[PDB]
Amino acid sequence: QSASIEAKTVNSTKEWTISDIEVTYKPNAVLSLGAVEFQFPDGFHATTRDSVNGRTLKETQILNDGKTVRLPLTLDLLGASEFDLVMVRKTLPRAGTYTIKGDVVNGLGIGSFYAETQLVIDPR
Repeated sequence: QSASIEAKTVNSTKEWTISDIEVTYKPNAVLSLGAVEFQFPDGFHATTRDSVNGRTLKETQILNDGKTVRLPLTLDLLGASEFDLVMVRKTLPRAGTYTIKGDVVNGLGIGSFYAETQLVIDPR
């Protein structure tokens, strides 16, 4: 029923060290219209070097000072049961817990779709 999302810092876990961040959102339902959206709080920044499903992000999909990634459901995305976002060699922000969100926006407007998860950065 429920859309899920999951985040990990892959190379490391500590404030101010460098790591890839993998975030995977699955809508657990069929998609046709709208756009997939990841929402980050401050401390994270997407760029056109990051990727979703093997494609580097474009400037038009990055908003909100890098904190929001919005992907219109083009043919390449419609195939997919999941949306694997990768943030490449990011400096991790200060220790704490951080809520990272996924959803489908500009859809039919009828559906679960929201999802969210906590990513924890550890003390230095």
